Amino acid sequence: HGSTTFNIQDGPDFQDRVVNSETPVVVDFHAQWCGPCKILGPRLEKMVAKQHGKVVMAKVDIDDHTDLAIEYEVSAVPTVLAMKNGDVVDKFVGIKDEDQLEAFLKKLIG
Amino acid sequence: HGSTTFNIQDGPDFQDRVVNSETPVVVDFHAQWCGPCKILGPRLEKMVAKQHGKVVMAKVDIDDHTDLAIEYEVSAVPTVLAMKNGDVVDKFVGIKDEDQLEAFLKKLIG
Repeated sequence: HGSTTFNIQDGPDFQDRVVNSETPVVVDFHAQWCGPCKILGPRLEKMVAKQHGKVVMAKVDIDDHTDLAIEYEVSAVPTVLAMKNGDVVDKFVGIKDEDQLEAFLKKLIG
Repeated sequence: HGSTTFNIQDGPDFQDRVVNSETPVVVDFHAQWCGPCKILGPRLEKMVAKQHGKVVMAKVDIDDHTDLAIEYEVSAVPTVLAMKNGDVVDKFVGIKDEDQLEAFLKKLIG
Protein backbone atom coordinates (compact mmCIF):
# COMPACT_ATOMS: atom_id res chain seq x y z
CA HIS A 1 0.00 0.00 0.00
CA GLY A 2 3.00 2.30 -0.55
CA SER A 3 1.88 3.99 -3.78
CA THR A 4 -0.29 7.15 -3.83
CA THR A 5 -1.53 5.93 -7.25
CA PHE A 6 -3.10 2.50 -7.67
CA ASN A 7 -5.54 0.33 -9.61
CA ILE A 8 -8.61 -0.63 -7.53
CA GLN A 9 -8.70 -4.46 -7.39
CA ASP A 10 -12.27 -5.09 -6.14
CA GLY A 11 -15.14 -3.88 -3.90
CA PRO A 12 -13.20 -4.34 -0.66
CA ASP A 13 -10.26 -2.52 -2.04
CA PHE A 14 -12.44 0.40 -2.96
CA GLN A 15 -13.99 0.51 0.46
CA ASP A 16 -10.58 0.46 2.22
CA ARG A 17 -8.48 2.64 -0.10
CA VAL A 18 -11.16 5.16 -1.09
CA VAL A 19 -14.22 5.28 1.21
CA ASN A 20 -12.07 4.74 4.32
CA SER A 21 -9.15 6.92 3.08
CA GLU A 22 -7.67 9.33 5.59
CA THR A 23 -6.47 11.61 2.76
CA PRO A 24 -8.46 13.18 -0.05
CA VAL A 25 -8.82 10.86 -3.05
CA VAL A 26 -9.29 11.38 -6.78
CA VAL A 27 -11.17 8.44 -8.42
CA ASP A 28 -10.47 7.94 -12.12
CA PHE A 29 -13.13 5.82 -13.86
CA HIS A 30 -11.62 4.77 -17.17
CA ALA A 31 -11.48 1.90 -19.74
CA GLN A 32 -9.05 0.75 -22.46
CA TRP A 33 -11.59 1.78 -25.18
CA CYS A 34 -11.65 5.43 -23.92
CA GLY A 35 -9.07 7.45 -25.86
CA PRO A 36 -9.22 10.58 -23.64
CA CYS A 37 -8.60 8.32 -20.66
CA LYS A 38 -5.21 7.38 -22.15
CA ILE A 39 -4.04 11.00 -21.93
CA LEU A 40 -5.82 12.04 -18.75
CA GLY A 41 -4.86 9.04 -16.60
CA PRO A 42 -1.08 9.37 -16.81
CA ARG A 43 -1.30 13.17 -16.62
CA LEU A 44 -3.28 13.00 -13.40
CA GLU A 45 -1.15 10.15 -12.09
CA LYS A 46 2.01 12.20 -12.49
CA MET A 47 0.48 15.18 -10.67
CA VAL A 48 -0.86 13.10 -7.85
CA ALA A 49 2.49 11.34 -7.48
CA LYS A 50 4.17 14.70 -6.95
CA GLN A 51 1.97 15.41 -3.91
CA HIS A 52 3.68 12.58 -1.97
CA GLY A 53 0.62 11.43 -0.07
CA LYS A 54 -1.38 14.64 0.35
CA VAL A 55 -3.82 13.06 -2.10
CA VAL A 56 -4.24 9.59 -3.57
CA MET A 57 -5.50 8.41 -6.95
CA ALA A 58 -7.64 5.34 -7.19
CA LYS A 59 -8.06 4.04 -10.73
CA VAL A 60 -11.17 2.09 -11.56
CA ASP A 61 -11.41 0.19 -14.80
CA ILE A 62 -15.10 0.12 -15.50
CA ASP A 63 -14.84 -3.01 -17.59
CA ASP A 64 -13.32 -4.93 -14.70
CA HIS A 65 -15.42 -3.21 -12.07
CA THR A 66 -18.68 -2.35 -13.68
CA ASP A 67 -20.40 -2.49 -10.27
CA LEU A 68 -18.41 0.48 -9.03
CA ALA A 69 -19.36 2.41 -12.20
CA ILE A 70 -23.04 1.72 -11.55
CA GLU A 71 -22.74 2.61 -7.89
CA TYR A 72 -21.18 6.01 -8.57
CA GLU A 73 -23.55 6.77 -11.51
CA VAL A 74 -20.87 7.03 -14.12
CA SER A 75 -22.42 7.95 -17.50
CA ALA A 76 -19.25 8.42 -19.61
CA VAL A 77 -15.49 8.11 -19.26
CA PRO A 78 -13.25 9.54 -18.17
CA THR A 79 -15.07 10.57 -14.98
CA VAL A 80 -12.98 11.81 -12.06
CA LEU A 81 -14.53 12.16 -8.59
CA ALA A 82 -12.89 13.95 -5.70
CA MET A 83 -13.70 12.21 -2.42
CA LYS A 84 -13.13 13.03 1.24
CA ASN A 85 -14.30 11.21 4.39
CA GLY A 86 -16.21 8.84 2.14
CA ASP A 87 -18.28 11.48 0.37
CA VAL A 88 -18.12 12.71 -3.19
CA VAL A 89 -17.04 16.41 -3.01
CA ASP A 90 -16.30 17.34 -6.64
CA LYS A 91 -16.39 15.85 -10.12
CA PHE A 92 -15.30 16.41 -13.71
CA VAL A 93 -15.81 14.51 -16.91
CA GLY A 94 -13.49 14.49 -19.93
CA ILE A 95 -9.90 15.60 -20.54
CA LYS A 96 -8.36 18.48 -18.48
CA ASP A 97 -4.90 20.12 -19.01
CA GLU A 98 -2.15 20.46 -16.39
CA ASP A 99 -3.23 23.90 -15.30
CA GLN A 100 -6.82 22.69 -14.74
CA LEU A 101 -5.75 19.59 -12.88
CA GLU A 102 -3.41 21.57 -10.68
CA ALA A 103 -6.31 23.87 -9.72
CA PHE A 104 -8.56 20.84 -9.07
CA LEU A 105 -6.01 19.27 -6.77
CA LYS A 106 -5.21 22.46 -4.82
CA LYS A 107 -8.91 22.98 -4.23
CA LEU A 108 -9.22 19.48 -2.90
CA ILE A 109 -6.05 19.44 -0.83
CA GLY A 110 -6.22 22.99 0.48
CA HIS B 1 -29.80 -19.07 -33.60
CA GLY B 2 -33.41 -18.33 -34.68
CA SER B 3 -33.62 -14.81 -33.33
CA THR B 4 -32.85 -11.66 -35.34
CA THR B 5 -31.85 -9.93 -32.09
CA PHE B 6 -29.27 -11.34 -29.67
CA ASN B 7 -26.39 -10.73 -27.28
CA ILE B 8 -22.83 -11.20 -28.60
CA GLN B 9 -21.18 -13.60 -26.27
CA ASP B 10 -17.57 -13.60 -27.31
CA GLY B 11 -15.16 -13.00 -30.18
CA PRO B 12 -16.07 -16.02 -32.34
CA ASP B 13 -19.78 -15.21 -31.90
CA PHE B 14 -19.05 -11.75 -33.32
CA GLN B 15 -17.20 -13.28 -36.25
CA ASP B 16 -20.05 -15.73 -36.98
CA ARG B 17 -23.10 -13.50 -36.38
CA VAL B 18 -21.73 -10.11 -37.49
CA VAL B 19 -18.67 -10.33 -39.74
CA ASN B 20 -20.09 -13.43 -41.49
CA SER B 21 -23.74 -12.31 -41.52
CA GLU B 22 -25.57 -12.71 -44.78
CA THR B 23 -27.94 -9.83 -43.80
CA PRO B 24 -27.13 -6.28 -42.77
CA VAL B 25 -26.41 -5.98 -39.06
CA VAL B 26 -27.01 -3.20 -36.54
CA VAL B 27 -24.43 -3.50 -33.70
CA ASP B 28 -25.60 -1.83 -30.50
CA PHE B 29 -22.85 -0.99 -28.01
CA HIS B 30 -24.38 -0.43 -24.57
CA ALA B 31 -23.54 -0.63 -20.86
CA GLN B 32 -25.36 -1.40 -17.62
CA TRP B 33 -24.50 2.13 -16.33
CA CYS B 34 -25.92 3.92 -19.39
CA GLY B 35 -29.34 5.49 -18.87
CA PRO B 36 -29.95 6.53 -22.51
CA CYS B 37 -29.26 2.92 -23.62
CA LYS B 38 -32.34 1.85 -21.58
CA ILE B 39 -34.38 3.97 -24.02
CA LEU B 40 -32.58 3.30 -27.28
CA GLY B 41 -31.87 -0.42 -27.04
CA PRO B 42 -35.51 -1.54 -26.66
CA ARG B 43 -36.75 0.92 -29.22
CA LEU B 44 -34.30 -0.28 -31.82
CA GLU B 45 -34.67 -3.95 -30.92
CA LYS B 46 -38.39 -3.84 -31.50
CA MET B 47 -38.09 -2.13 -34.80
CA VAL B 48 -35.49 -4.68 -35.85
CA ALA B 49 -37.69 -7.64 -34.76
CA LYS B 50 -40.45 -6.30 -36.95
CA GLN B 51 -38.30 -6.77 -40.09
CA HIS B 52 -38.49 -10.61 -39.63
CA GLY B 53 -34.95 -11.19 -40.86
CA LYS B 54 -34.16 -8.32 -43.26
CA VAL B 55 -31.71 -7.01 -40.66
CA VAL B 56 -30.29 -8.37 -37.43
CA MET B 57 -29.26 -6.65 -34.21
CA ALA B 58 -26.10 -7.64 -32.35
CA LYS B 59 -26.10 -6.24 -28.82
CA VAL B 60 -22.65 -5.65 -27.37
CA ASP B 61 -22.19 -5.00 -23.64
CA ILE B 62 -19.11 -2.71 -23.94
CA ASP B 63 -17.81 -3.74 -20.55
CA ASP B 64 -17.78 -7.44 -21.62
CA HIS B 65 -16.23 -6.63 -25.06
CA THR B 66 -13.35 -4.26 -24.58
CA ASP B 67 -11.83 -5.75 -27.67
CA LEU B 68 -14.67 -4.88 -29.98
CA ALA B 69 -14.96 -1.35 -28.65
CA ILE B 70 -11.24 -0.99 -29.28
CA GLU B 71 -11.54 -2.38 -32.83
CA TYR B 72 -14.45 -0.16 -33.86
CA GLU B 73 -13.25 2.90 -31.90
CA VAL B 74 -16.32 3.06 -29.67
CA SER B 75 -15.64 5.62 -26.94
CA ALA B 76 -19.18 6.19 -25.64
CA VAL B 77 -22.51 4.55 -25.42
CA PRO B 78 -24.91 4.11 -26.85
CA THR B 79 -23.14 3.77 -30.18
CA VAL B 80 -24.76 1.90 -33.05
CA LEU B 81 -22.83 0.70 -36.13
CA ALA B 82 -24.53 -0.56 -39.28
CA MET B 83 -22.41 -3.27 -40.81
CA LYS B 84 -22.52 -5.17 -44.06
CA ASN B 85 -20.27 -7.99 -45.47
CA GLY B 86 -17.81 -7.27 -42.65
CA ASP B 87 -17.49 -3.38 -42.72
CA VAL B 88 -19.00 -0.25 -41.08
CA VAL B 89 -21.43 1.52 -43.49
CA ASP B 90 -23.23 3.89 -41.08
CA LYS B 91 -22.98 4.99 -37.44
CA PHE B 92 -24.83 7.08 -34.82
CA VAL B 93 -24.24 7.90 -31.18
CA GLY B 94 -26.88 8.57 -28.55
CA ILE B 95 -30.65 8.10 -28.69
CA LYS B 96 -32.72 8.41 -31.78
CA ASP B 97 -36.50 8.63 -32.09
CA GLU B 98 -38.62 6.20 -34.08
CA ASP B 99 -38.67 8.26 -37.30
CA GLN B 100 -34.88 8.55 -37.15
CA LEU B 101 -34.42 4.83 -36.58
CA GLU B 102 -36.81 4.09 -39.39
CA ALA B 103 -34.73 6.17 -41.78
CA PHE B 104 -31.51 4.55 -40.54
CA LEU B 105 -32.93 1.07 -41.16
CA LYS B 106 -34.35 1.96 -44.53
CA LYS B 107 -31.00 3.34 -45.58
CA LEU B 108 -29.32 0.11 -44.51
CA ILE B 109 -31.90 -2.39 -45.84
CA GLY B 110 -32.94 -0.44 -48.93
